[PDB]
Amino acid sequence: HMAEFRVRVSTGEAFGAGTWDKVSVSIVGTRGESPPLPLTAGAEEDFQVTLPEDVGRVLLLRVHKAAWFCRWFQLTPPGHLLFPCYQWLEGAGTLVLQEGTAKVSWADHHPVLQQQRQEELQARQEMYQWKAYNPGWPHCLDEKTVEDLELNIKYSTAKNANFYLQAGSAFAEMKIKGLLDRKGLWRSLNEMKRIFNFRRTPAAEHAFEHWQEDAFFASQFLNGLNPVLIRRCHYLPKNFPVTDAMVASVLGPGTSLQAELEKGSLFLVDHGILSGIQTNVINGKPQFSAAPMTLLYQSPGCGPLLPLAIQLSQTPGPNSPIFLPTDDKWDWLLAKTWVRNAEFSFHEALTHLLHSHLLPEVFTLATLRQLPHCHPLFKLLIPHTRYTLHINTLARELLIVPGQVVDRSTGIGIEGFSELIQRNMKQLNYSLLCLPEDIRTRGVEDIPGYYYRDDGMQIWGAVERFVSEIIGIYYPSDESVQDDRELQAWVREIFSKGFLNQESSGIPSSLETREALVQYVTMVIFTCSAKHAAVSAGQFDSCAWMPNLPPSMQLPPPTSKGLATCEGFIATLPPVNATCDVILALWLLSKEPGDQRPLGTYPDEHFTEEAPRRSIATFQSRLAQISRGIQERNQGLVLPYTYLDPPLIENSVSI
Amino acid sequence: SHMAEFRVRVSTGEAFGAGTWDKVSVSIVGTRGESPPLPLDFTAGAEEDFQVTLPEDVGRVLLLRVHKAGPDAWFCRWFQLTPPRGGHLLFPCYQWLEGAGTLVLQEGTAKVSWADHHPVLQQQRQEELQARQEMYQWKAYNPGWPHCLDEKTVEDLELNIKYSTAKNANFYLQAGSAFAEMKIKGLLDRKGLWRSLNEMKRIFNFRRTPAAEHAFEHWQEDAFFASQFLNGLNPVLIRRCHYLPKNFPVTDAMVASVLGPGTSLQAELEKGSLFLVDHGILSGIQTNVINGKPQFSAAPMTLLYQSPGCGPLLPLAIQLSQTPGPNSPIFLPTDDKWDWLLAKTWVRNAEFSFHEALTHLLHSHLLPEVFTLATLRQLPHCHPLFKLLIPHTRYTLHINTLARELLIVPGQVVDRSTGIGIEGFSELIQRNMKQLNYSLLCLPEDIRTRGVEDIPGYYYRDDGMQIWGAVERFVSEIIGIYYPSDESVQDDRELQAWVREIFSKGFLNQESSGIPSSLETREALVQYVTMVIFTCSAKHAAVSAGQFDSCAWMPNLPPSMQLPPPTSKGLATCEGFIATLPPVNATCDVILALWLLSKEPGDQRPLGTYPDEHFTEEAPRRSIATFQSRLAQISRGIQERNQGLVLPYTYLDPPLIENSVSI
Ligand SMILES: Cc1ccc(CSc2ncn(-c3ccccc3)n2)cc1
Ligand SMILES: Cc1ccc(CSc2ncn(-c3ccccc3)n2)cc1
Ligand SMILES: [Mn+2]
Ligand SMILES: [Mn+2]
Repeated sequence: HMAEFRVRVSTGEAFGAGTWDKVSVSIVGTRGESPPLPLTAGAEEDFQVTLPEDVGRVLLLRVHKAAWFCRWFQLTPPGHLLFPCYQWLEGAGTLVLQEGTAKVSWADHHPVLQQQRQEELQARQEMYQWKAYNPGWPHCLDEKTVEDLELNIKYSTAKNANFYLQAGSAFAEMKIKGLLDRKGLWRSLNEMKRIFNFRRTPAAEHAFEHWQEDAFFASQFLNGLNPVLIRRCHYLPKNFPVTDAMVASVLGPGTSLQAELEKGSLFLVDHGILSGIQTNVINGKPQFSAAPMTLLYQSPGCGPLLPLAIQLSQTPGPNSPIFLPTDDKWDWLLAKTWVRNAEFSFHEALTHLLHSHLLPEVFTLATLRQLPHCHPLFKLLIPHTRYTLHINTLARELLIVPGQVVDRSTGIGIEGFSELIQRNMKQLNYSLLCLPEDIRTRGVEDIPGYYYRDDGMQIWGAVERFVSEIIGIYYPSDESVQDDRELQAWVREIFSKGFLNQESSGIPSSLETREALVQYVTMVIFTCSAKHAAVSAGQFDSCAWMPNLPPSMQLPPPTSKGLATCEGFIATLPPVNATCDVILALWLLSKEPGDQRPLGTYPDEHFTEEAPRRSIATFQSRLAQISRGIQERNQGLVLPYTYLDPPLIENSVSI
Repeated sequence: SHMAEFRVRVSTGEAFGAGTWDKVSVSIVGTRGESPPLPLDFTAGAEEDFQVTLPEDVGRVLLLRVHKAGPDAWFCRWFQLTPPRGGHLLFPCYQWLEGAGTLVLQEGTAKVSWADHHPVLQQQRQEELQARQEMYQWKAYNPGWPHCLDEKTVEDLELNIKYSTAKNANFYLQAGSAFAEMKIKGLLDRKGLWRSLNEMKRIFNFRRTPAAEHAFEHWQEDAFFASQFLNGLNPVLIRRCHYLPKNFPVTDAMVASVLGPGTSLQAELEKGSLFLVDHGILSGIQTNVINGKPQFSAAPMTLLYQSPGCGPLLPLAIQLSQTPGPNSPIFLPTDDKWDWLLAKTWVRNAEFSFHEALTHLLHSHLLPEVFTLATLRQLPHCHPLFKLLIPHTRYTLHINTLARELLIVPGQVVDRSTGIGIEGFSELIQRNMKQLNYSLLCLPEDIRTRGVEDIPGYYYRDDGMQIWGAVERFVSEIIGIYYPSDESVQDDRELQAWVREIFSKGFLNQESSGIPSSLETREALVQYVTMVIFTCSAKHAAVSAGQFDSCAWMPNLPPSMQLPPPTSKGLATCEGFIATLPPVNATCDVILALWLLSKEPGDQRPLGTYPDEHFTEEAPRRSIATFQSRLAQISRGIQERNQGLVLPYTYLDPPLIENSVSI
């Protein structure tokens, strides 16, 4: 009853993907199990093997080891069966692999495969465990050091070398110039240009030149570091008491303020969440924050969005002036940079960290814990989780720990960041995580020049259509979705570990329809790729000119108008060493250091079936069409929005 | 009316930023009074002549006043005043002119206080000396420690003693990359034991030298463990044994294996073939707590035997405690591999504490800083001793304030990653101050005191005595130029004051030190200045160059131990070897620090290289050129000797020895 197969093995092209250890392979069939059979990087050599007995239909492929990065196996019966791996093998350890054809739990009921799914999941759950990092926070990976991470989720040796090779020179450049050891104020606004001797960019250059333009201050809520906040005002908030006399200049004697509310041209940026937030100490001095509201007016006939009024405090009264554009330059300019400072604290804590990094990590951890290697959802999602656990543990290990940059140079400090995350978690909402629902809800479907909306809506449509073709392949009905016990346990873990079982969040705790499943997968894949890129790519473009994005403030918000001066303004801005401490951090975290794979590109061919590959080719094609329409729209913009060009978007959160 | 026409040539340092757009002018002061400040109506590296006439006749020039106008920093190197109908006057400077002030320069001709009795030149010294005293002051950093510069931050230092911009660039680029690479990896945050001895080879992925590799390949060898006491990082401890110490009892039976039946152990004491390495100063020292785990240290004693006919130096016995007894086993090369190995790693651990606090820190950083701070305060710019010593102090004050600011503060490598910790370092220095003596600072007496003059394979001694001889013959030539007699030395009040401050602020007026508080002979001054020079250059280099080479393999130089030394034989295991070893984050933090401390980060000027022309007269210049060629001859013998050595000794190669302690 002897049997023989041809074994093809493909090792990784990465540094040290090959070993010198011996490798055996067992073959599990429908009849029985085969005895262990003994067999550099980028190698694609074949092997010969003779089963002492035929095990019938091929069910599992076990690969014992005597690290080694395997890509895929290929066995040949007396026909071809691909066993995609794309994992690491360290020391002695066996790896069980099902065939590449994606399989839901109900798809194959033979007992050897069901028992294998659970075993792998029982292992992944002991391998990747949750921890309560902080009260009110999403749960995270329960590891302390990147030295505690497995090779499969660890940062690539090449990519790591890129990151610590750049941070060394970038830190070395700034410390040599004394900028990291000046604990006092900037000599002048003129001296803040020295930052451009460190790193330069046409976006940063544009930010410095148009810094004082109300149209540039008002367009950054649409196309800047944090464009999610802007929402249309149905009414003027009671907290913000603006009058016609305040805006008669910008609006002119033609229209009224209510008359603009009814047209839908009045908009609002509300940083109220920073109200009463705990502040940090920098160089022994107290650091302050505002809780600003800014009124914005959209000009008639596709004109510029213009600000109308700024109230730094969330409490109305005589000691919280409503600064206007018509006010003295230093009063109006000061009010604007208090908002820009409000944007910084809000963006880095919530928009970037809470939504872009913590939520993507919850998606990743639940994917490894609940979806086995052969599940279609795993193959679809796993490339959008790459490196996300490494970059987070790296963040809890290097960024928000006492004595680090958040503690050293932020006006909110680690305390403030945690409180904002705890506060913002309780208002989290499914709509704001679904781009089309978010922009319908905020009432910003109609405002012009909103390139983050235009591009996202484009990218959201492509992913949703890709996801649907994939869900349509493997899920024939709603009943098939409801019966996927692994899928349901995946959404539940996310709802509890990530969203803390909050009902007001509206995040589904279960998926009952294919449409709901498509929507849910799109949101995950989107926030792991396009969403992070749109809030991360322009960090240095926004802070390089420090007044554009101040990380801290050293004087309380002004209680009266007619008091700000050049000297007081500079006095209020952060110190030098803290200015550069953040700028250096934001520069390192604005681009992928190395080994970057663009949205839609899946070199790890987990999908081996013809139907999924056809869907990937179509997805990739559509993304190219979007990238060309963006390049066409940017041809005529003084400042082109490039944060959502698919080619410059990363598959997962790795930076 | 008398009109004076002078040709004024000025050289600007080519250091970046050394040029200035400030309007600089000069004023000449001579026997016939001072002149009106005359402006020169300057880029880095450029030399430029100027022509400006004095309103009156100034007589024979005495001083040159350099004036700068009103925030830039200009580095002047030298002025040159050429009067009409010939003549030359060279005013060496080599200082950063910062802000808006004036420098008072004397002619290059070196002057002892008694050399010129002119009243304006005498007043120039006192005013200069007074400014140096207000500028550089003393402070008691810690009881029992040497006094040091009273500056808190490196950002408070003056540019003249600050690190060179080019140097700051090289060092910070290297320190940035190194620290960033280890921090990003998570090596500085990984608490817990090493997985194995193989995982410790990961260090060589971070950095690697042929010396460090040799320490790994031969780590377990007895001949290599012993040879490190002669040619290693801490080569100043081994001494001859007149008798075996009573506290550490070794019997013929114990060592009969190595010595063989041909000779008794008392016969080897008479033959001078027995040596001892005593780490007793660690006994009862305070330990540190690393990652919440109590750390340990020993106070071992190593008995070493010198094989005849230029045979390898091999260890006879290691006692890990100063108190002998049942719980102080005397380990022998016949014990189990984990026992003998574990014993030797404790000695390696003892070697680390002793070297970094006493050898490298106290002896090669704190005393150099004393010598530096005394010549700044007591020897004026025109003094011959100033000219001779000033290059051997370059950057010492910056690096030492950097140390107290970045190295010995709580939450630094000594605090977090050292088994002894800050307290144990201060305790060691406080203890070692009492044993300090003149004989251990002068290499000839040192090697003779320890009786290590005849031991073979002792490259630190061979090269040291060569370098000491060249520095003394060179020091003797400069001293012979400017002091004609012994009363010349006694008459030099600035000199006697200089030596007086060192004995007080540096040795704490300890009579046991044997350090001169006065200098009566010019033979004694030659010996004193030679000692000062050597300590600043060759001493530090020898103990500094091989820091990473010795600690790359963590077992070879582990910085802390996590278990007490064993009280019994036969209880050692591979598993217990790793358990006792220091944690990973403690390991990589020390290796990162030693890597950055082992070499000069650019801006290197070797022993004998004096780019700044302080000595203008021909006589001192001929001694320098002679001293430089004698050094090159020494360097050539070392290359010839190293040609036939597997592990060459390179730490005392003059070309590789810095003029001053700057790393
Ligand atoms: C002032 C300031 C600076 C930084 C941030 C970071 S937000 C984020 N997300 C991931 N990060 C990371 C990954 C890897 C290593 C370090 C950090 N950082 C917010 C605010
Ligand atoms: C582990 C250890 C213990 C003690 C010593 C004393 S030597 C010294 N002197 C100045 N150092 C320095 C200054 C600034 C930044 C780094 C180092 N290091 C060295 C190494
Ligand atoms: Mn990011
Ligand atoms: Mn040193």
